[PDB]
Amino acid sequence: KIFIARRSLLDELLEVDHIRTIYHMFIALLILFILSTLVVDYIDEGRLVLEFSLLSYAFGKFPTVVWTWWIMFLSTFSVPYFLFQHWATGYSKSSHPLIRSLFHGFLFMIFQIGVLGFGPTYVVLAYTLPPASRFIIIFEQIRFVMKAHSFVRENVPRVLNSAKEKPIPTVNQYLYFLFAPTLIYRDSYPRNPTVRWGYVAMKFAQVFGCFFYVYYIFERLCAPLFRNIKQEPFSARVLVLCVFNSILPGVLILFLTFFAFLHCWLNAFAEMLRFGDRMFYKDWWNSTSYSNYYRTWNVVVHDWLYYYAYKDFLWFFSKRFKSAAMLAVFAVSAVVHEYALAVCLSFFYPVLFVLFMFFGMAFNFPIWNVLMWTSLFLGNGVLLCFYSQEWYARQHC
Amino acid sequence: KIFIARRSLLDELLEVDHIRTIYHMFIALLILFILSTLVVDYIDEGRLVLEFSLLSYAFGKFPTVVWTWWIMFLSTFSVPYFLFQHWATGYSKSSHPLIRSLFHGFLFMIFQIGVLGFGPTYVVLAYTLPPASRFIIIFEQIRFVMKAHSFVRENVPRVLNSAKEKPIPTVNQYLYFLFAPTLIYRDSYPRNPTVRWGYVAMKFAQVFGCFFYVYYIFERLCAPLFRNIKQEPFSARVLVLCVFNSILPGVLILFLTFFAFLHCWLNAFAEMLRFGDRMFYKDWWNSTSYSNYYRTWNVVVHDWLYYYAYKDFLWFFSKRFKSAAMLAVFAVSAVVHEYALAVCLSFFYPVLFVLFMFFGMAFNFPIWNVLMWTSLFLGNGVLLCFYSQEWYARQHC
Ligand SMILES: CC(C)CCC[C@@H](C)[C@H]1CC[C@H]2[C@@H]3CC=C4C[C@@H](O)CC[C@]4(C)[C@H]3CC[C@]12C
Ligand SMILES: CC(C)CCC[C@@H](C)[C@H]1CC[C@H]2[C@@H]3CC=C4C[C@@H](O)CC[C@]4(C)[C@H]3CC[C@]12C
Repeated sequence: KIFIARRSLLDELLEVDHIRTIYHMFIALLILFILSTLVVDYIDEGRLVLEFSLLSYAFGKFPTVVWTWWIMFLSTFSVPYFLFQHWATGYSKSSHPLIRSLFHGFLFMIFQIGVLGFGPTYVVLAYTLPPASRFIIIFEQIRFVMKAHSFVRENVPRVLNSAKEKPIPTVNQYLYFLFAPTLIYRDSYPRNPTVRWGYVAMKFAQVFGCFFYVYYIFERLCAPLFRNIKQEPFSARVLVLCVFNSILPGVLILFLTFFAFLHCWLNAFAEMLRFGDRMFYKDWWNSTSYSNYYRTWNVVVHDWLYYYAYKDFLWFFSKRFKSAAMLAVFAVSAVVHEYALAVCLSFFYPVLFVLFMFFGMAFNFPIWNVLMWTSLFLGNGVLLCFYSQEWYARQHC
Repeated sequence: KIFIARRSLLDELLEVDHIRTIYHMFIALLILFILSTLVVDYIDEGRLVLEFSLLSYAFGKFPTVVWTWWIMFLSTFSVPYFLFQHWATGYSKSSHPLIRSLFHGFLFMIFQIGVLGFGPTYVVLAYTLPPASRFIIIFEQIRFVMKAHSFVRENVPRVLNSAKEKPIPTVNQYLYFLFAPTLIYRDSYPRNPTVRWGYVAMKFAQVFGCFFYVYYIFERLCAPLFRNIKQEPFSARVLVLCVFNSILPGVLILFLTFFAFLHCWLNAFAEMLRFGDRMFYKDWWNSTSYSNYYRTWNVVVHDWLYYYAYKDFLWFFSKRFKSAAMLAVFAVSAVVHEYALAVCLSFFYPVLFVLFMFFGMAFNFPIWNVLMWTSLFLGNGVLLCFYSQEWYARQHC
């Protein structure tokens, strides 16, 4: 993939004053959120505003988290790099490389499935991190395993081709790359001129605001709907009204966390690292088809999945139909998302998996844009509703 | 005022696909509304979907309404026109016109305050129209009295100047004008080429959809929040949570009824009447100042108010400061809106009046755009909350 230096689409679309007043509408809704919250706290407690309880809960064992992420960063920075450095020369010199290459590949596969497959899982399941603090490092586990597989899969064909012709990376560029936003070792060879401290300052400020806005969304919209509403009727009417009323919190979480994470989080970590030289999403809100919607949401994970998984999984399978391969990579993406949600939530019941399959096989056989939006609203509503329902159901009993 | 033939701003802004997908997002939310409504009705009644109860309630005495509007149309079409026709020639010929002009002006003032000031009020308060059916014809009363005053105030200076120089309208152009969307007798002298039947068809279809969308908004968002939630705590927490949770129904009603009424209602009655040769709103969502917001929302009523009331009420008062005149015309607009809401709701407690004065005198002494949006959200929330609270409180006891 070619990395052309165009910015994020929202960063150039947000200067139009209608979208600018959409943004101001959101932050004025945030002002009303904090005002209602402070007023309710001041009328309930009488005084002592600004408690920040649930962020002290969900970010509890933060020293453990930073130590785990530090040893994880050191592991993913040293062990794959040193393993590949040790493998390259021996592959060049040894008499039989067909066995040694398989042996070091087995070493790397027992690392990325042993170290990055148990360590971030064992720390979580043993030291029992709170859900957000376990989610952050299982997301770091996913990011690290994907990035290490990308590193090795871009370096092994390079060494093999240069040895059939008869190119090891440097420590500095890998050290920088595992901090870069992208997920392909092609890397940030196109870079930016200067770190604009005010620009990254306002981007991190927007990250701050969007995170606290998610906090208040869970405080005012997902606390009344989902905290111990258990005068159990087991009614399908109550369930359909939950999946209806939890569309606004669901779709606000969707909009604002897409914005927050992609746009401002990794644009801050783009212009702080001088690699804002790629787009991270096209307009997914404008998709004539659902297959057209797949290619243009979270295009980093899509780039990784499509390129590596799809290309290798069809070139090695040699299937007659590529639609089967597309469904296979969508199934592996569904199981990856389900595993992430299962380890950060500690839950079965993958409504994401069966809902994904249903909305995929139901669209297979501008009115379709309206159907995409109603499917997206109903699916986001049912996803947030059922996952929050399970989470507050085990927290109930 | 000059009427230049530019279209509505939203009709040319809605072709951008981000705003187009905002529109499709709204109509997909409408699809989800009708789906949830039909599913709830089918799980509650077992069968027999598509009842349309509250539209049979609020549009109850529709034959009475159409007869009242027919006699109102005939009155406003004949009596002011014939009165002015009888006055013009006698003003031209009589020896003393200073007494006869005052006499016929008294006739017109006892018509527009006697006929259009009691008839639409007496029919409502005697035959007891349902709230929507009384609202439609008190809005027609306001529209007719404003339009008749505009007609007479554009014709009396014309006749006076032509008689000091020593121009009666035609029946056809007045007959057409009291159907036109605008509220100034300057009229639709600039007109449109052709009635596009498909265009007015889709505009009336959008009127249909927006009205039923308002219906469902009251069915799913203003029915749970406001129908007999009377386990009275009299709590300020419950009141602040009502004024918070009733922002989404309030602001959706605001957006969609602005859209519906102005844009599609009077654009259908523009292109059906071949006078779509004026704008009816600029971007009010983009207002650096609140005084800047006053000039650009519902610019028809603003044109009437500002031009006639402001100009005449300052030229006859000869005040030293025009800010006092602006506050006076804002006070008369506030009392007009309060009277409209009081006759269509049958209620005192003008939270609109005191809230208008508070938000006016609190802004008098892009962050201000955020303050405008938070003020607009909180004010729309408190307005809908308190008016619906009173309406369902007298319906309670
Ligand atoms: C059939 C029914 C449901 C369709 C209703 C469409 C209405 C609600 C949509 C269509 C066009 C939309 C407007 C288009 C432009 C803007 C400017 C933007 O800066 C703020 C939102 C705002 C003001 C939109 C508000 C909602 C809107 C009026
Ligand atoms: C500090 C926090 C509260 C600011 C949050 C801003 C977020 C929620 C705003 C700012 C920019 C906005 C996006 C800008 C562009 C579009 C395209 C439009 O067709 C649909 C809405 C959508 C997708 C907006 C969704 C909401 C959005 C992402």
